[PDB]
Amino acid sequence: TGCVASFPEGDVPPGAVECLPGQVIRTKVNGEDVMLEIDEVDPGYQVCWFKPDVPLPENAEILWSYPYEPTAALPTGTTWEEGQANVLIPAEPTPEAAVWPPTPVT
Amino acid sequence: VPLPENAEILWSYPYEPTAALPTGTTWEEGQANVLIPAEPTPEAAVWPPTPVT
Repeated sequence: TGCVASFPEGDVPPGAVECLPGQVIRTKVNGEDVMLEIDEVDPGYQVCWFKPDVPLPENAEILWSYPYEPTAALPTGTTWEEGQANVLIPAEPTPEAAVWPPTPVT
Repeated sequence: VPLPENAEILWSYPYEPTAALPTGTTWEEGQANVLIPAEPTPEAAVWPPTPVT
């Protein structure tokens, strides 16, 4: 529920749950149950989970948000659109197949 | 809380979690019949004037 937002460093809004580097977050992203581990938040900035009860501060950027579904038993989670989050799949370049040298025969 | 079937919402509130001073409701014309008391002011009590010929 709520939203996760990036805002400049300093005083934390009362009610917001800080999400520091090393923080693990169980969520649902595009129907996929996932764990998000925070790694290398940028300097001069910090990230916090803002429940709907908590007002956001100024100069905040909502990285991702959740819908209002209080009656729902199985929540839907989020929907990271193209451009909202840059997910990188590892390239995994299959190197050249190791070939044994054939000896020549005249 | 999910509502049951065959339920009629008499009045509802908006979603305002960040709000400190809530707005409450807005009973539209036809949503609620409020009756003001009529308070019919009866006839002013007049004292009988006696006649004088």
